Amino acid sequence: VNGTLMQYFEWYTPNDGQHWKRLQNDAEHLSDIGITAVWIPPAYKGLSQSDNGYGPYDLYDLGEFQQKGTVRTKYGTKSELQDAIGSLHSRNVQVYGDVVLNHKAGADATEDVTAVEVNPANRNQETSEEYQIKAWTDFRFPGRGNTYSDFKWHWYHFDGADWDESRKISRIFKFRGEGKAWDWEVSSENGNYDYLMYADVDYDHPDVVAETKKWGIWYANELSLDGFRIDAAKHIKFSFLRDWVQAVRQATGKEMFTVAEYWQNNAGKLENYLNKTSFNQSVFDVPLHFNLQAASSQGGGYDMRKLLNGTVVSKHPLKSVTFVDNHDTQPGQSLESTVQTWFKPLAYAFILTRESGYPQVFYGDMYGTKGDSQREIPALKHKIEPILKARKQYAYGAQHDYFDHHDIVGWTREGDSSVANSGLAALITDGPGGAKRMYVGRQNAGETWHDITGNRSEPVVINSEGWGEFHVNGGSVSIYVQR
Ligand SMILES: [Ca+2]
Ligand SMILES: [Ca+2]
Ligand SMILES: [Ca+2]
Ligand SMILES: [Ca+2]
Ligand code: NA
Repeated sequence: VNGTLMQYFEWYTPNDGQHWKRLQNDAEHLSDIGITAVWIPPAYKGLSQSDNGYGPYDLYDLGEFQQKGTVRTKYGTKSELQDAIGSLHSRNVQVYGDVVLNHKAGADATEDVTAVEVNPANRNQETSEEYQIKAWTDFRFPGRGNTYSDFKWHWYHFDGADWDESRKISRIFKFRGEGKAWDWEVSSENGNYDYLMYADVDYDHPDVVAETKKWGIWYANELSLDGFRIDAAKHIKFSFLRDWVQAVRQATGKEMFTVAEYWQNNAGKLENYLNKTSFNQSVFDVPLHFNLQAASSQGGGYDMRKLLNGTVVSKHPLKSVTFVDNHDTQPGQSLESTVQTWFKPLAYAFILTRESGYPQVFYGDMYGTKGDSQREIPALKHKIEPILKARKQYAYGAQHDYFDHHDIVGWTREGDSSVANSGLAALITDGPGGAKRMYVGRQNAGETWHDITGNRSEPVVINSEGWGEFHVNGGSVSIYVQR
């Protein structure tokens, strides 16, 4: 069967402590619509109860120790999460855990440290003389004590920070110490983009490397994870991420599928990451997200023949995870760049019914976003589900592309003899509607095909040669399959 990933959270999921129970209760539904793997949000204790998990405090607290005034994380307790994972697994759905390793937040106390300021546009340049600051670098885990791991963190396990408690000023501070320097290789944006926020972990320190590997193995075994999603990958030493993945694979004996979030709209820099990690993990196709967004915002003016230009999926199809929107690009967020609603079904048709890439459905698109703007994403589950059924049951076999018009483009799938009644013909348009003659295979000659989306009510008959004339409404999508 075709695999399909689901990101199971949005930025505004409520802080009610019931997200793991929600996942548990949705397992049958997700397995029925064709989801084969779920990516869950960071499951460890953040700097406060309401943090989404991207300001992690203790990676070994999955919601069972009293720290930061709460036992549970925003999402629920550890046993609720283990029950949700058991429910997905008994329905043959895999679970990928979010991995947040670039920084630590919420230290228990400050320490005195010698530091220098660096230029924010070129972090290789020191712009001050050294002086003393008070940084939030002492991590002692008072509610956990030594359970699972007796490692304690100090200033010398980090490369820098962004706050001095002494003078109350925010700058990019590089710490002075034995062999201290920003890590390499990382993105060369801003000269060296090792530093992002909070306390930056030093992946040049050998005890840090060894402890983080040990934690990885622990995490995968404690939750029976099947894979990982790597946060902020362009800010972490590449050869460490390559080796960390390999050590978890070695120790568990599992495939451990892994996809890294390398956020940059540039195929060439994404290819460099693949090469530097030996092709041992996939990346999200950031350039394809931007092309889909562009088409959605030009009111019919985009040249649809160019949708695949500059994307990772056209170059390295087996190492790309395709997506429409996520918690970074939804309304009101940092990297806001939402695909407009009218084009969203066309974009899901594009990523779910084509043969290359591993596609991700976003929770925020299925169920709606609960942010406070006036342009939240509405619940589109009734428009997306017919497209998921087309992926599950009909998108198999040889593909033929028709990227030959500036508005109306399409593709077909001939079907596979081992998947009964498989085969489809898809058309999308960013402008007025119309028709296109396309080939679906001579083995489907004489059949009645119909639009599974319901956008068009008239069926189409495949001629004796295996060709059919398919239609599509203005600014819409049609997917024809065997009636
Ligand atoms: Ca370093
Ligand atoms: Ca870093
Ligand atoms: Ca157009
Ligand atoms: Ca057929
Ligand atoms: Na670092």
